[PDB]
Amino acid sequence: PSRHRLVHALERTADLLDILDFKSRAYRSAARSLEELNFTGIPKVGKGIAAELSDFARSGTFAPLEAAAGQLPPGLLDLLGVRGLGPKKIRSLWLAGIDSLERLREAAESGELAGLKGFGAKSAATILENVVFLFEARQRQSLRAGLAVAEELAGALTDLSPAPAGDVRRGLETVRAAELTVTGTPDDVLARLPELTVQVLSGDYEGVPVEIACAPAEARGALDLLRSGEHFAGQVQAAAQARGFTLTAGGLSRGDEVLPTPTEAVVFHALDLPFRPAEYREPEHDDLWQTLPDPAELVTVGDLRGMIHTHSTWSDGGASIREMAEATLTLGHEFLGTADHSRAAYYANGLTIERLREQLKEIRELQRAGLPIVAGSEVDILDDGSLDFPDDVLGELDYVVVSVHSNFTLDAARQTERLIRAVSHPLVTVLGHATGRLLLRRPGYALDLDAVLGACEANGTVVEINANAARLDLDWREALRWRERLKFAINTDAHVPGGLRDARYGVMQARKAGLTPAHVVNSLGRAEFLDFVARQRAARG
Ligand SMILES: [Hg+2]
Ligand SMILES: [Zn+2]
Ligand SMILES: [Zn+2]
Ligand SMILES: [Zn+2]
Ligand SMILES: [Zn+2]
Repeated sequence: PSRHRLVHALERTADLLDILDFKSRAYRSAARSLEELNFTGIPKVGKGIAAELSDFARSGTFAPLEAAAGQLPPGLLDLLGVRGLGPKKIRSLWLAGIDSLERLREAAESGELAGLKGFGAKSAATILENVVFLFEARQRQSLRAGLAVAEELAGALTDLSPAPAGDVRRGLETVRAAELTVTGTPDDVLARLPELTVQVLSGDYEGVPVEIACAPAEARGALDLLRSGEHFAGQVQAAAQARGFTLTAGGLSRGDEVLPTPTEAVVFHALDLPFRPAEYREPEHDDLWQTLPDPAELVTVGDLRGMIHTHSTWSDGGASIREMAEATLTLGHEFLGTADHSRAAYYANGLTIERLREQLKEIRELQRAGLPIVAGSEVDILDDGSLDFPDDVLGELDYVVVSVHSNFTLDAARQTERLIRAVSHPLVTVLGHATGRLLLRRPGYALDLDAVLGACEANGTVVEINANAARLDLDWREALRWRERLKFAINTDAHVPGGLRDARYGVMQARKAGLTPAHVVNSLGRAEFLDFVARQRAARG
């Protein structure tokens, strides 16, 4: 209600638009007018600002900020929660390739943060402190933070033969702790990591909970099975007892017998069991996993020739198209897929039709210069199911991604009809992050996924497995159920060059679903890709 509160929301919207001038200025000026006032009458508050305020008074929720929550990248929404980061700093972090809490934490660690204009050693440590607060708040950590921390601590435990364990090892979209496995004694570990406390050892590394379990070389194999873990651990112990063995972190035994257990494989042999890959040790796999491909057949980051659905400076990215293309090449991939937002995504600097035409001219130039690029767009799905760009405009593109970035509160039946309509379009090639979920922030919108996926199958539209650690959507559980009926795309949705290294998280999800390079369009070379979508479009109408 407070009028001073309205001024703040108006002032926070201009700051958000500043991050990525005809409404940033419009919102900033409307804030300065509401200042000196002891909405339809107020100065400088056009039809726009007036209407939303009344709704803010009513609803108790400022519309423009809700729109932005749905349009902005997950990592940016995070940085906006780091106490002490102003608009100008968040913008310079973005342009510097720092796009997430985890990546910010690493930048602080390495001196990279301090090396930026406006940051020094001191502010870089204050920011690291403030990021530690965000992490300790969360009950569970993102796969990115947990995996990064486990990888870093392994670095200090090199001669103890470190290995990721538990949740990070099998790619849980969300993670209880940075879990590591190690051979040696709690003193060996305590000598390289004095911080920890012996309970296994546990502790807290920069807000991220840590657990390190150790064992003698001869028990390591059993320790690795048990720390996989919880659901599977119970399974494998049940299996052991049912056969006269006792499985413990201390090793595999049989009455008097103590069988040497150096490797997981050895334990399976001893119980006369088929080896069960860590990728398949979730509950949902219990009755399915022997139907799925051998790990050596599953997709890998190296199988991703085409890196599609990426963002640039044209939209709400932090790098030019050239920097991104160069980046995908030095990471070992073949070509880059452009895909900036459209018109409707206002708070994400979406492209008007005219600006899109300008982007296409630039892409043609980069191609002349020998850069492997395919031009696309992430077209917003309007609330009725129609697309943000006209058909003739969509026709200029090499490929089209469709996505929801607005109206997350439509009823289930309206939302389902909306997405079925969009994935049924003749020109659509990929459905972006189907569910709109953001791990640790907001659940996805209410819809009937099976109906929507069915519509994808019927139109041969490929469904995206968004590799961004805050999305990991389509969920691997739904991909597992539909692996026979859909083609998938493992897309990073990179808003920054380093974002292309997220592919590794999408791949971990794809492998649990049992996907091979043949299930994933990204495995096609550039020319193979361009006629896949030509065939895809020919197969309809
Ligand atoms: Hg130990
Ligand atoms: Zn974006
Ligand atoms: Zn044509
Ligand atoms: Zn998107
Ligand atoms: Zn996107």
